[PDB]
Amino acid sequence: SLPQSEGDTNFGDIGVQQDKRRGVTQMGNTNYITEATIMRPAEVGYSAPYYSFEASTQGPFKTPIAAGRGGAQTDENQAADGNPRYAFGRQHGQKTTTTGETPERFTYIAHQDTGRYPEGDWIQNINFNLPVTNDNVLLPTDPIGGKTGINYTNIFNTYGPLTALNNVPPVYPNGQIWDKEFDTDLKPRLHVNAP
Amino acid sequence: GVGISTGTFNNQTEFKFLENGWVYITANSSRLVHLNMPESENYRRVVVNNMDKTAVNGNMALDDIHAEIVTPWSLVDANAWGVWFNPGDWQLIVNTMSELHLVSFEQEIFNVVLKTVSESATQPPTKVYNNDLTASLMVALDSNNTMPFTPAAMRSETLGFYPWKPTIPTPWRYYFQWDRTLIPSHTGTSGTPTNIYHGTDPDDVQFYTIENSVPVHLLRTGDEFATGTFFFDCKPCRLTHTWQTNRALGLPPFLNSLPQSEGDTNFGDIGVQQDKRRGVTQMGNTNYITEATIMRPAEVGYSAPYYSFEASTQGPFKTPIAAGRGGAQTDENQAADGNPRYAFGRQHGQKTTTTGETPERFTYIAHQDTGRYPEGDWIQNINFNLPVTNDNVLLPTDPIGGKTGINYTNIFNTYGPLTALNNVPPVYPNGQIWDKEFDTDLKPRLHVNAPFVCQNNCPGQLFVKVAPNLTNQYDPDASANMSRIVTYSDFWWKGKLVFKAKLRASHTWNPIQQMSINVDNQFNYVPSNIGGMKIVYEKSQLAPRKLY
Amino acid sequence: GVGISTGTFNNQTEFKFLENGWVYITANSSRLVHLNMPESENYRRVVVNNMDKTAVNGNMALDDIHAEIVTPWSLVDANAWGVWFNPGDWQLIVNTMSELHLVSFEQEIFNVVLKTVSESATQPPTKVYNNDLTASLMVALDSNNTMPFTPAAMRSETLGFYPWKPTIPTPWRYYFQWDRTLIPSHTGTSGTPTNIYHGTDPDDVQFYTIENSVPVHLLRTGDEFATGTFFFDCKPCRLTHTWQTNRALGLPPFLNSLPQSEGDTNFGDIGVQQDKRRGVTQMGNTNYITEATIMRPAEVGYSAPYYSFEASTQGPFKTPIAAGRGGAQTDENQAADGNPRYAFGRQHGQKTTTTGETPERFTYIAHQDTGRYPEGDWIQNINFNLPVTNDNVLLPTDPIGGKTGINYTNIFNTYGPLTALNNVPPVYPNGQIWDKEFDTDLKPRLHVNAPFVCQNNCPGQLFVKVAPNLTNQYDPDASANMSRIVTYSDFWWKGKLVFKAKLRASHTWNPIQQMSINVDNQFNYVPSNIGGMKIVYEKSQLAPRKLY
Amino acid sequence: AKLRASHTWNPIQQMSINVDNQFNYVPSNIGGMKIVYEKSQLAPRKLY
Amino acid sequence: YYSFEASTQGPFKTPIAAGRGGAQTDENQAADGNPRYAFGRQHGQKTTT
Amino acid sequence: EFKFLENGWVYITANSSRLVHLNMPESENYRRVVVNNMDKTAVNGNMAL
Ligand SMILES: [Ca+2]
Ligand SMILES: [Ca+2]
Ligand SMILES: [Ca+2]
Repeated sequence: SLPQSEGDTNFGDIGVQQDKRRGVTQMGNTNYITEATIMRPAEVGYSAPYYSFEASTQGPFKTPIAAGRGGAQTDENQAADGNPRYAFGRQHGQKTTTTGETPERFTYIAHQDTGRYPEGDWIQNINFNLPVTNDNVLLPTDPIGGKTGINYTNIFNTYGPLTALNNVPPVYPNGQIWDKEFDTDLKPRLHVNAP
Repeated sequence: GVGISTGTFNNQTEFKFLENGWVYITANSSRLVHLNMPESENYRRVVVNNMDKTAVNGNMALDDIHAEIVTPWSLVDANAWGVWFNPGDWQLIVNTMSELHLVSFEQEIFNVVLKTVSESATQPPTKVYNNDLTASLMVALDSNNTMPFTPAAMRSETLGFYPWKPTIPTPWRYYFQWDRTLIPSHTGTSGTPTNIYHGTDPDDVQFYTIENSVPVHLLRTGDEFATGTFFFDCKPCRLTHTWQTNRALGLPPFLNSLPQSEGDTNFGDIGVQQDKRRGVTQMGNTNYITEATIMRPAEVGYSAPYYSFEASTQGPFKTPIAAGRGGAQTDENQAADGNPRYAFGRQHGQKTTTTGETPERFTYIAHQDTGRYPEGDWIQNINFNLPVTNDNVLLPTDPIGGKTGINYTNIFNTYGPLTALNNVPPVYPNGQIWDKEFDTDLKPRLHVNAPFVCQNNCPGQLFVKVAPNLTNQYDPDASANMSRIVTYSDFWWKGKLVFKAKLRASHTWNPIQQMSINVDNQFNYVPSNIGGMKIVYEKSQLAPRKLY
Repeated sequence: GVGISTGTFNNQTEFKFLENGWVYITANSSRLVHLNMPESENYRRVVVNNMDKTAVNGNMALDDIHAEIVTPWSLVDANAWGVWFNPGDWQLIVNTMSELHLVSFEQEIFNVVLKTVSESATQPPTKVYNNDLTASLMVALDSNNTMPFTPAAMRSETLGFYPWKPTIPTPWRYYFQWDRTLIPSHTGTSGTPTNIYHGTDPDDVQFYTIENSVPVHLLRTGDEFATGTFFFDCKPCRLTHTWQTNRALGLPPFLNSLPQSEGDTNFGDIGVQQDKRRGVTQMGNTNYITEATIMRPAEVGYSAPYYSFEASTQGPFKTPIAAGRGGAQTDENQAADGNPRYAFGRQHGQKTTTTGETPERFTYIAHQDTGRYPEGDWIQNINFNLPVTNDNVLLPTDPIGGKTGINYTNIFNTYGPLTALNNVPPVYPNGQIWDKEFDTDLKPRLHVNAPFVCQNNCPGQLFVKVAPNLTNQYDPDASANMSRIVTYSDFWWKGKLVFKAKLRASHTWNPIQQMSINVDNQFNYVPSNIGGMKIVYEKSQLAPRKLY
Repeated sequence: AKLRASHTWNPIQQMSINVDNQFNYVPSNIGGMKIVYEKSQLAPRKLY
Repeated sequence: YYSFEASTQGPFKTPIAAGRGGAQTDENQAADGNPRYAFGRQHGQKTTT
Repeated sequence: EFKFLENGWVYITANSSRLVHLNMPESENYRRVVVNNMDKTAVNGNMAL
């Protein structure tokens, strides 16, 4: 069913009951073929725990994120995607005739959409059965560990054998250009500081 | 050239046995395709918005909104196993070969025909079909792959599966960028969540046209189009399955006590206190060497969150799983392993003499044991100390987030540097055969939709369309869409797909599993008294192989 | 040959990067053209006389009378930017290249088709279109340019601008000598001025016929017509703009006093009495060296009379202006600079789904500053003596001839041996590309309608027409026009236009202007949900360059 | 590096000076400079 | 850590590939998965035991 | 400098030169120094600092 009147408010329509469609799905116990349900080759981007500090022999440190920008800019969650922030001054970009020791800074937001919008996630019981019942859904709104400010998305990780992502983009003019590689037996697939 | 054929119909499968147990398999397939003129000659930018469904709290998963560009072209897709092999060939391959290689592909179009419909509006009124020997069929072959890749198998819109039944192509259309936000909720949820379609981001707009990017060929009745041969560059696909799980790797414990009476109820016995055994373990604070505790080289398979939907710039989507079948079939958890389900009909497997729009379907369960049985998992405090106390165990029975229906296994992930898994197995006949690879800097280790992923370039798509057949009165300056003579085309399609396989040999004293006809399935491979056919799905990797 | 194609549809734009930053741009464009038989098979000598409009004193400018010869032939014209490039290509050229060269051109006609209309006058009554495999399309290519040059872009009757929308040619007709007199007047004017059409002068009569001066080709369905390649001989066109006016040429005055506080409101100061400075001036009777007084090498741009109509043998006509845009856009005086205005529709840019006969239009404003701002001019007595006294200044505010609405700037002209100006810039997509040169002894230094003027010969025009399809009864001796079978033709047109351009490099610390899509224009480059298209005009010379 | 070519009917995103940013690429009357950050990957490409 | 997963033939421990992050006195050998070796007489244990 | 070669391949050469100013070291020896801002982290909830 196609639109007969100009205007992006005049929508088209698939025109076939969701449970009577044809196609492939990775949900063996239902007949619903939805745009959120139908099968896709693999997965673009991944979910990582945010504002996570891990510890080892010399103290705590933040857990790095390699992510694009999945989410309409106005909305985002720069923590979830790990956007870099740069502080500098006088000799590297800040207005030359400025005074005082307060640096200049900016948070770089990439164009590539390989990020995530946590508030959009959710997990549900395999019986499916919609509309889902409160007891069969874990929302980025339900508390974890009793804490009112902690999600599951907060410690969630969806990296796996089907994960596809892109390298980091150049950042003019404060970005580093090249970088030495770690001398470990197994190397990282990328670095977050230089392309 | 109106009066002579330009081709030969061929639907034979040839097996060429070479030296060293290597087989050359040539799959010829040809079909009669029927094509109607486009409803419109323009490209349309259309948005779908079923907010009525998702406006009901707890229906997030039924989200269908997206934007697409509707083109006046049709896609001729033959990427599905059923197009090339019949159940007879599949049995020969699956029971005999041990691995399969995808070599080359090529298609051709011949004996084109264009008729015109004359509406003898009178008496009944009648219709008349006449040949239009000057009309043209338009053919475009996107060899550089400029256009977006849209594999019809995904929506079961591939070429039919019967050499003697005419078929058709599918209208071509592709995705167009849009920005969408949908906040999750459940039945109890109060108020209205947030369900917004923001629109389109300028930096992501890509409007593609076949006219501007591909050379179009005009074929008349005496014309014919051929493609050269295309050689694939993919990894071989194995037709064998592994059965060992972490529990069956290595040297079993020596039994100091053996059974003296036949009967699988008369057990043997290791005969050594669990805390006085020798061997290696990765649990530094205990002396228990158990079959669940002893060390294994690495890990077969992994745990992933199930019925997990993640969100990004254009709405939510399910988190894919690449898993075998760990768990006695009767028990399983197809959600946990992500078994695929296929819905299709009449032209691709569903009983031909059926009626109604309800499709046919099945959930494919693999033979390889690389899956998980969640209800079997559990986590415990490092002090160990058995029997474990309720406060030192997290069971797939204890609730998370207060929710009574959510586990930890539900959001659990055990993928890491020690993870070993296998690729996806073929799925006859509804499966897709090959797939293009993502153009990202870091690629996936596999795809869940097809066994063969083109490392180089995949074969470009073939688009076909009926050129406009105008009447005496046409006016370029006319908002209201013009008039054309009703025209349609019929042409024969022919393709050749070549694989290369390797013959198997016996290695165990016992027989192996094999596909076979029998009293029960017998009638799923023959026509009915009315001529009704159907193509039941089969499995590809019967036949074990060691893992370690 | 009725059953096979004679061509390939191609509408790809190819960019071939050669050594030294030189690009080879090949523009392929092809279209489906629809053609109807002529209303008449004879040449008509027709006169147009709208004396009813000009009979009203003060309407001189609405004069439409002329004489033309109406021919039974049609003109296939493709001389307009929109025919060859889409907005995507134009952005690449305009943002990257620094100059453009016109190299060669060639066309072809293939897959000709001739149908016949059968009037099934009954019931509805119905119509029937049948192929007439023996009918012929007539093709004439005026290679020696015997015929008058009539560029269809002038009246927006060029080939359409969309690869997927069928198009049409325009009926051909040309001017025929006539003598006309029209005396100017205004509303107050008493009596009737003098509005006469004297007729035709014998020494200027030129009746042209295609049959007598060009070889005509007869094409049937299996036929095809091709042109050789034609190589242009024109000057290169620059894709850059100058911004310096006489006021920004040379060494600025040294400032003895500089600003000590940031802010463009904190000015610097030359610091030297205006009558005690050093430098050169062209005002022998004063010692004032001002920025408006100091000498400059020559003069950029010139002043011309505006809304000036001159008259000769066949009536009045506007006086052309070749000028840039001198004057902050908000202020301007588009009359003074002669900005062009373009009206067109549906087939050449106006929204495709629009209705009604009102065209779409725009006034092109160039980037180059070679224009004038009249209100800024003034003339003064040589004694100088400031502040100038009212009796020694003529302002664009003092009336001339007693008229309160007429200036001196209005009839002013400052063109001379020191005048420097630039050629006209491309205008996408409605602009004409090339133009034939006047065959006078002394040529113009430029044309205001196209950037490329053929110095040698331009490519001759291509005329097409449906040969007469007679019925059983035809009588040569019949005043009343005979009878023909209703016949029409449809054929594919294909052309290739090759340019040669040069890639730009950065030279200033700051970024330059560039064409870009954005939230606001985004939807002017994509189809609507109904399939409506439109092609918005763009500018060609963004990117400055020094003048001196 | 490798030069790009057009492939879609519509224009693509491009960096450009304008009334608003104009003065971030020029000195002040006092000679003050600054270097504002820019983005590098404007211009889409298909993923699949 | 101290995670047992299950499949077709019963539960099994989830392996860890890790060094020793943490001042030895403190550690969490479970978290890093340090291996433990038990043997005797013929492979290291005091021969006269 | 931008050098356009055949096949749309560009050779970009970036020359950069600067005047560098250098003062003598405060000390001619190597020092092994420890930084300890326990005053900040001694406040519960400031781990990240
Ligand atoms: Ca984006
Ligand atoms: Ca098994
Ligand atoms: Ca300017």
